[PDB]
Amino acid sequence: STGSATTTPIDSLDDAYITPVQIGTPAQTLNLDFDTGSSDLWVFSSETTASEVDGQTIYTPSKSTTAKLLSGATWSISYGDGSSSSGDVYTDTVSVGGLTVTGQAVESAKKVSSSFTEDSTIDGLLGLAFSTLNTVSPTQQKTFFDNAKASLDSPVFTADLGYHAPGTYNFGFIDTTAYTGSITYTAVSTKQGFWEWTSTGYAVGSGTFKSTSIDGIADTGTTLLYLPATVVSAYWAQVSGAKSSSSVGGYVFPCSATLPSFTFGVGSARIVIPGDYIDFGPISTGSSSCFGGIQSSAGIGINIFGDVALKAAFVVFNGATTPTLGFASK
Repeated sequence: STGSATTTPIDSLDDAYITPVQIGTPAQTLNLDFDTGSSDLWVFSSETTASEVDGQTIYTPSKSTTAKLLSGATWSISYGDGSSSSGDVYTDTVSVGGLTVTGQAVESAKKVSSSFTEDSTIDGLLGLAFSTLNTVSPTQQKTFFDNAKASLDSPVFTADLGYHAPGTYNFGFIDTTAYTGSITYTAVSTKQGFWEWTSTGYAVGSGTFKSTSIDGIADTGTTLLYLPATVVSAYWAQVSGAKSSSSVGGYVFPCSATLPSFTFGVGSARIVIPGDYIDFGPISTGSSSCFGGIQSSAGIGINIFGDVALKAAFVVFNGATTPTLGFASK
């Protein structure tokens, strides 16, 4: 089997991407944030505290003839951005772009933190990291990809995120029309539960490539590119007036600037992020200070190849017995 679904930016900055997902019988369609940095499929629901729901579409398990309470199971998750959610668990039928999994754990939120309530466009998350990170207790549950893998034509999914435009998540096949050149594959460590890999270096604009190993994660659920402070300083030093602002929480730059591109290495290959992809607009409405799309990872503990990086590439998440990642230009 295969599946193919379009993913759409939630706003004009590409702060996140939502993908329609069918849950239950008859289908209830919710727009979920596909997140290769986590491993829970959770949804706003009929059980979510009413004051914490503000415009989202909810899953109502009592209206699904295939929903079954997973007795005794609870879940609770906290994300790197400080947000969180928790609740109980049903199993139900879940379909993405024509690919159907029966018995998928659908984690129903009883509580969500303020940032989720405040984002009316995201109805939940669909985790695509390794199932060892799934938070369901006392019986850990598998991701949608893990449940579907055996049935797929090939045990892979691909992320093709658009810049200020829709893109595609495919399951079970590699669309050879969606990229240019060849796909360069690189080794993955699953030791932390992430799609964790080592970039071979970077360049800023037209500058020379610096060969240096950068361990990080391919994370569709993170908006920006988070890299070591040395790398980030080298980037922003090429933008007149750019500075790190503690009060804003990262590098900002004059909105009048033309940003240089940023290149990252995948083995001997190179992925070029155009400068425009690094502009996240005014820090506040009307400001002439703009927020940068490349930021320091120094306070995280891990480097994150988030959407800013991934959207410049066609990315293969290869879930073979030994997982690997593939990157192609497009």
